[PDB]
Amino acid sequence: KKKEQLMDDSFIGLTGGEIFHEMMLRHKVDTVFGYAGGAILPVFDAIYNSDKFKFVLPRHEQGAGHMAEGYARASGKPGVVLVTSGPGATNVITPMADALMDGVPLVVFSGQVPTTAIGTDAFQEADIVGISRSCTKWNVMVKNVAELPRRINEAFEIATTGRPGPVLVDLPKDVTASILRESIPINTTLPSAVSEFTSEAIKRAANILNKAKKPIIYAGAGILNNEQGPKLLKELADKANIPVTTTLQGLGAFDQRDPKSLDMLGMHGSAAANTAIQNADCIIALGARFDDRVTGNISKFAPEAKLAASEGRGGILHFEISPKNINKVVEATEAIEGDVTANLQSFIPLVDSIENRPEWFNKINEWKKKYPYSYQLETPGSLIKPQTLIKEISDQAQTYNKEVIVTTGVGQHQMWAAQHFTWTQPRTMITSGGLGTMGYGLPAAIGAQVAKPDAIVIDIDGDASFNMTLTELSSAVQAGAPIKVCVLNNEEQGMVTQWQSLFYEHRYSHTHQSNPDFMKLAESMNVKGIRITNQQELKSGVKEFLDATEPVLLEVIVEKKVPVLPMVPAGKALDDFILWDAEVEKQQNDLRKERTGGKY
Amino acid sequence: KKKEQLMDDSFIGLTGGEIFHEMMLRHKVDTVFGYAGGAILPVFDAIYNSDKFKFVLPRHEQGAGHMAEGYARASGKPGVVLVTSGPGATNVITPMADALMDGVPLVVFSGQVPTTAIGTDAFQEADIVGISRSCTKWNVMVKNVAELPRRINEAFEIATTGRPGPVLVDLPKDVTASILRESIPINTTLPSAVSEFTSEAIKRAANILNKAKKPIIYAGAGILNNEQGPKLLKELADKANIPVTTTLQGLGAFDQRDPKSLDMLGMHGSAAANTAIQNADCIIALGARFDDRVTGNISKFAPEAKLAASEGRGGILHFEISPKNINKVVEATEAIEGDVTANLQSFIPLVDSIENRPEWFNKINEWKKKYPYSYQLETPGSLIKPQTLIKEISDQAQTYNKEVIVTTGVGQHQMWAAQHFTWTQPRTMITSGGLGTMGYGLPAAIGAQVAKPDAIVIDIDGDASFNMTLTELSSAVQAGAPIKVCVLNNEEQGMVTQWQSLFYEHRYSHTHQSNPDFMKLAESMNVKGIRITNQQELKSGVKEFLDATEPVLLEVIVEKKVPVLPMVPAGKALDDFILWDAEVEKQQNDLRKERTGGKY
Amino acid sequence: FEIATTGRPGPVLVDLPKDVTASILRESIPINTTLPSAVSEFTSEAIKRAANILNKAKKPIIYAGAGILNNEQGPKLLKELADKANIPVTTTLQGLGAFDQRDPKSLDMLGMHGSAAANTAIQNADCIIALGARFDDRVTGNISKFAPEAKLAASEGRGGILHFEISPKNINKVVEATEAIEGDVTANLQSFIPLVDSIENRPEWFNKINEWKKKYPY
Ligand SMILES: Cc1cc2nc3c(=O)[nH]c(=O)nc-3n(C[C@H](O)[C@H](O)[C@H](O)COP(=O)(O)OP(=O)(O)OC[C@H]3O[C@@H](n4cnc5c(N)ncnc54)[C@H](O)[C@@H]3O)c2cc1C
Ligand SMILES: Cc1cc2nc3c(=O)[nH]c(=O)nc-3n(C[C@H](O)[C@H](O)[C@H](O)COP(=O)(O)OP(=O)(O)OC[C@H]3O[C@@H](n4cnc5c(N)ncnc54)[C@H](O)[C@@H]3O)c2cc1C
Ligand SMILES: Cc1cc2nc3c(=O)[nH]c(=O)nc-3n(C[C@H](O)[C@H](O)[C@H](O)COP(=O)(O)OP(=O)(O)OC[C@H]3O[C@@H](n4cnc5c(N)ncnc54)[C@H](O)[C@@H]3O)c2cc1C
Ligand SMILES: Cc1ncc(Cn2c(C)c(CCOP(=O)(O)OP(=O)(O)O)sc2=O)c(N)n1
Ligand SMILES: Cc1ncc(Cn2c(C)c(CCOP(=O)(O)OP(=O)(O)O)sc2=O)c(N)n1
Ligand SMILES: COc1cc(OC)n2nc(S(=O)(=O)Nc3c(Cl)ccc(C)c3Cl)nc2n1
Ligand SMILES: COc1cc(OC)n2nc(S(=O)(=O)Nc3c(Cl)ccc(C)c3Cl)nc2n1
Ligand SMILES: [K+]
Ligand SMILES: [K+]
Ligand SMILES: [Mg+2]
Ligand SMILES: [Mg+2]
Repeated sequence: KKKEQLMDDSFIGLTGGEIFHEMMLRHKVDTVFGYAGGAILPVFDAIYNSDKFKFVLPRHEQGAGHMAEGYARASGKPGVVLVTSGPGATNVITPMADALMDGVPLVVFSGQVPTTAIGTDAFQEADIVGISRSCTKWNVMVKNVAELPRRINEAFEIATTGRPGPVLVDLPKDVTASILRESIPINTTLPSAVSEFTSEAIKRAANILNKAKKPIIYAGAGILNNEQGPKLLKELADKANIPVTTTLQGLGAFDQRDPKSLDMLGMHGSAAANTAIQNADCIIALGARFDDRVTGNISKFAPEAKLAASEGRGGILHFEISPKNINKVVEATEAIEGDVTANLQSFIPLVDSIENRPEWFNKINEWKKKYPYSYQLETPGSLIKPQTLIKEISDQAQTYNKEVIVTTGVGQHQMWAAQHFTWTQPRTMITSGGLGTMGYGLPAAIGAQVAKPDAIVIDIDGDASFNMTLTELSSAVQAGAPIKVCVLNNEEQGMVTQWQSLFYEHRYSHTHQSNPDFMKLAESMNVKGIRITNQQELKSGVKEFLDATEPVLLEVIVEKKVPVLPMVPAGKALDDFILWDAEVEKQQNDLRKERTGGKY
Repeated sequence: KKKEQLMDDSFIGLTGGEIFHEMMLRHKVDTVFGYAGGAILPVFDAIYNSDKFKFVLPRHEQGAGHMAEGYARASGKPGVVLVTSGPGATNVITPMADALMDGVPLVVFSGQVPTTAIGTDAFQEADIVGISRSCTKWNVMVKNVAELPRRINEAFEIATTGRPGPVLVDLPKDVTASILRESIPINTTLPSAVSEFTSEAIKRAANILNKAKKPIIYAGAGILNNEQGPKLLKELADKANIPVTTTLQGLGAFDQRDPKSLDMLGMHGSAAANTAIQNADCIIALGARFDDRVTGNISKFAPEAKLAASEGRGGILHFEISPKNINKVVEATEAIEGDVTANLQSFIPLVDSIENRPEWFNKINEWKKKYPYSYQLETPGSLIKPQTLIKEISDQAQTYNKEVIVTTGVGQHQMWAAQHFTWTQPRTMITSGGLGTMGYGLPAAIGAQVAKPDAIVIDIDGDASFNMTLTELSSAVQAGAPIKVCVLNNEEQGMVTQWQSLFYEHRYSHTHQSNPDFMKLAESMNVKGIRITNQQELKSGVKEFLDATEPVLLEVIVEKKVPVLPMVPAGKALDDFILWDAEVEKQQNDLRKERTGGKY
Repeated sequence: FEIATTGRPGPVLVDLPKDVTASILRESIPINTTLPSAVSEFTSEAIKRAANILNKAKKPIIYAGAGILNNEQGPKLLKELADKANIPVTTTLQGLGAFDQRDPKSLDMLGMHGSAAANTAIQNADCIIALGARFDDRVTGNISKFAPEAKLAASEGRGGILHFEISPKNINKVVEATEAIEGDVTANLQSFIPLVDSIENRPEWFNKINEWKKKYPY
């Protein structure tokens, strides 16, 4: 009777592949990134010429993975990856580890050899469940077609709840080829208050903030996981009159044009932001995990907030969805567990409205003034400075009546992009932060461009980073993704040569990879190519770059052996930073010249 | 007293990095493949401008991994990889899994975050020991500099003994930066009979072979792991008058010009070889693991040898170094554990010399005659057939007074290379067999070319495979490796479209990746480019290809939608194969044309 | 409960954090989670093939294990098969009680400490019907020398090993099955037996068996 109402037979007669297809539809998947192979053919046959989602074909499964990541961060939806067994699956390991570190909802479907062949070292067999265990929230191997819809639901649910992250679902070929012959629980054929412990924590947190004389908001990626996040962040900052700093992954969560913006904090963050957090009596941590790039020397981190906590007049208020990241690095004075945006809705009305903080904002404005992102400007005849390039792109990009999304590679160009872009909108900085994967920039841009077809998507890339995955240029063309790749060509692994200049007496050990001709490369890939070689080409070259309505590769020759500053050296407190100094740079240039015999 | 003789203080005062450097020397490492990064900088500083080995810089760590694999298979030495933490390390996972499946001695050294930061989700931290566990023979994280020499010795020993395979050694930054302050056991500062159970097995095996009327040697990669291997294989085949078939990985272990050669067996192997092994009363398995590509339907494999075993007049004699692979797939009548070459030295003198086997070799010669690698020849106006291309390359390559080493990508081109090359020398087929990694061809060739600077090294590649890792072209130039890349451009994932033609009614689901302009690509990479577009350019184009003394990319336009034959379909016995038939191919072409509306 | 009781039964562990078991459910849950819970023609064809092999056998033996006990009808169908095709039955240690040892067709327990009659019979049988038993190393003795007559018969297409096994992991793990019949042994016996020819007598085979039983008491 009611048993017929709780069981569903609508999938009976379908192959596992066809069931996969139907479940993608029910999960509102509109894009799949993948690459075919023997073990996953039953699924590829099922999705053949599907009009239900766009399929994006990379040149390499790592490309699929990073594309799905870019897609996920741009769209707020899970990025879906479909690959074959063996090397198809192991090729997604770096994107999976990447997604885990950066909290990216990734759902990876990997073909697998038939169940009858597992553990025999079969053709193209990898133990992907074993291998991917450490770099996924969760994984599973489907053992029969009857449980396939359930595993799919489970995968999407886990990927998108708590701290978002990657999941892998292993699909044996005989399972996806097999036909469902039995009815299954109808709940498996479909996708899907505040605890007073937390409610009391929130009230307690509000009382702490209402005492604060030097508050600061420390906002991260978590605030981006809800569309109302940035709005409520602004509402809080406005109401209680609080300066806001963000992590690298929080960039765009707060309007940096706002006077209350302290810009990015951390190792390569603003000295103003770093100074402010070191002197704040109350730190409001909104969806940020106190990563070691942000805290500096942990024992010396946030001295004023720890003092205030001990004296019952401040401390750290940590709004965090994942209990694992609460009290992992720094002790929270109050832990507010759950979605930061939801908890802010309860928090803000308990927070007293504050008109002015003369003394605090006097310090903040003074710090902002004395700590700009200073660097050595161009001189007559010199190459374009990489910092100036970023400014040019940022200024000209904001000119179009389109959303602007930025992805990056990893290295100096990445930090300069973070520093010198003006960040104003959520989900516009798409960068590999936790794992820091070189090669991320181009495929992430393709994924973001597919998520946001009407956006300007700029990959600010390094020459060494771009080399990692440049084959995916063909993928952009085939996908119809008019991405804009800007290669900051300093002909070096800049971030490593900076460390080698600094700590290894200018011994540049294998940090200069030879580059292809990027213009002939672009041409070979059927992509528009622009090369900027001198200061006088900067403005017009960047305009042509942004005006392009097709995929375009811009190469910019930029100054070499230029350090990213400010810098908080490892072991040092956040407010014990190295600032840019003109004479210091001159001396460093002379020293480098002498030690390398004029080679660098 | 003697304590001073057993302890060594010669490393005291050295950093972990410097100790690493010294241990590479002591392990006679002459080549390192790697890519720098923060966590591994102390090691890179130590090997800075080292004249003790050649350093090879890829564009991607996967490149380093596959290069090291190519190097190892060409040289018989372990391939050494040096990468940084996080993504540097996870990027070597596919090469590691590749090396495990193909028994390749790979020693991977990965930088790691400081010991003080492990398990904190630190900057660029991956659990590479956890991740790589399933795809290494063994791995370890060094915890202090005092144990670094021991772990290094242990790594090389494990990688190169038993069945060779990949090992990973994780190197925390603070360990490699730290200085050895204490003396260490002198045995750790240096690198490094037959059981009568085996001796009796050998005698028993000889008696079985001396009864055999239809013997066959089934030779694999294991015979290549000793320089005397091929010689002793030949000695055995000559003495007892035995036809020889090899696996894909055994290609070159036996002179295929020899009348006793049955060529390659298996799914895409010769129908003559497959027929012979199905009818043999005694199978001598020499360093081969009865992979599922070779056995066909296991329950129907080697019927005559199983019958002979049951009747005490034959069976399977398995010479295998790894106990795990003895009796894993098929029951060995006699298991001869240990190095196949060493055991052959004992085996052969117990084997009776045999002049003639009229009846057996009559069958073999008849099978060889009726089962050539037939295919549809070129017709006027048609594109070059991929099989003909391979023949041309093989014929012209054998013309030079240089060793010729072949690497491949994965797909149809790979099997056609295997089939249509004439294999005569050991360690000349370097191909991804167990994992089957597309993208392997180019970096493997670079590694092989570095191992063998005076060899002609040809990467027979697919267009889709080549796309995976084509960025490593720059790496070949920078390394001074004059590799010869031949892209068989059928503008398709040929091996997948073959399965889709065959099993999915010509539904080509996402199996046509767009290709770059390979000639402009080569130009952008500073590599010589040659394009062959028609039959009349084949000979002269291949000559120019082989005559080149610089890195060169040859693109050949070849016929599309051509199946690799013969084929043993999954589920079928080895002697239940599909043969090429002209009329059948014509009908298949018409059917494909009709179903795809003339598109394919 | 589902995993513990399906396939080959086995242990499962469910870890219950104190704050979870102390916590109170505040939200509705899928109603399917509040409640507990044909034959593939690949197997159907295997069964038919197995029957044809047994119908050729001149020296059959049933090798019955714990699996036959996992269904209440198991022992009944085992007896029905043994009676119909006139087959001597040996069991593992874990199969003890699956077959009435008072029955003349009982060979008692086989293996390291099993009856020499049972061990002799299985070594000389041309067809071995493995019913819910996993060919453990206490049972097979030297694996390479195990069941010589059944391997010979298989090679000659007149016998071999018919393995009724619910867990694919244990199929072809130790010895090659001539025919693998995947699934519940009792359910598959219901299909198997009617395809099996009824046999009145096996004079020569049962003469050996009775002689072995007589010369090999405990
Ligand atoms: C070369 C390089 C240099 C770098 N230098 C810097 C630097 O100077 N400054 C800097 O900031 N970063 C830097 N990083 C990046 C740094 O390593 C981290 O990736 C970054 O700081 C993490 O930012 P995050 O905490 O906001 O994001 P995440 O790492 O994603 O952490 C977000 C936190 O919020 C939680 N969360 C997620 N969703 C929610 C929700 N809905 N509600 C509540 N909580 C939620 C998560 O569980 C997590 O704890 C650098 C990276 C590279 C490659
Ligand atoms: C598209 C594709 C199609 C393929 N089709 C075929 C095909 O048709 N035919 C074919 O043969 N292959 C084919 N393969 C390759 C196949 O998957 C295996 O990789 C290959 O057959 C394994 O060959 P092998 O056993 O000789 O080498 P290995 O896999 O390396 O095994 C060697 C064995 O020898 C042992 N051994 C190693 N060293 C020693 C020693 N010193 N002494 C004794 N023993 C030792 C090893 O432990 C191991 O058991 C194909 C691959 C691909 C990608
Ligand atoms: C000191 C000592 C001495 C021993 N000596 C002997 C000896 O001489 N002889 C002997 O027999 N044992 C001996 N053993 C026991 C031996 O080690 C094994 O435990 C025993 O032989 C296994 O019997 P089994 O295969 O029937 O049961 P199991 O180990 O439980 O295996 C049952 C098989 O049937 C399968 N199965 C389960 N349910 C079903 C189903 N519904 N349908 C189909 N298949 C199913 C299972 O997956 C499994 O493969 C000894 C043990 C000890 C401690
Ligand atoms: C895959 C990988 N390998 C190595 C590193 C280590 N690494 C390396 C080698 C960097 C140099 C990047 O060079 P680039 O040209 O892309 O950028 P810049 O010159 O602007 O710094 S940055 C960095 O963190 C990494 N992050 N990712
Ligand atoms: C990294 C990876 N992804 C997917 C596969 C699956 N796969 C795919 C997609 C093949 C087609 C290879 O295309 P190709 O152009 O390189 O070669 P051919 O056209 O000559 O077959 S072959 C093969 O096994 C694989 N082996 N490796
Ligand atoms: C699409 O390209 C290819 C190439 C191919 O062999 C070279 N195969 N082989 C197949 S299969 O039928 O044998 N299935 C299969 C696979 Cl994928 C891995 C392991 C095992 C044991 C099996 Cl049974 N499917 C394939 N697809
Ligand atoms: C060479 O390029 C770079 C770039 C860089 O930060 C962006 N760093 N940071 C460093 S470090 O001194 O802080 N060491 C370090 C590393 Cl690598 C990972 C994790 C932790 C906790 C530490 Cl302590 N070394 C670096 N090298
Ligand atoms: K900024
Ligand atoms: K050949
Ligand atoms: Mg650079
Ligand atoms: Mg191709």
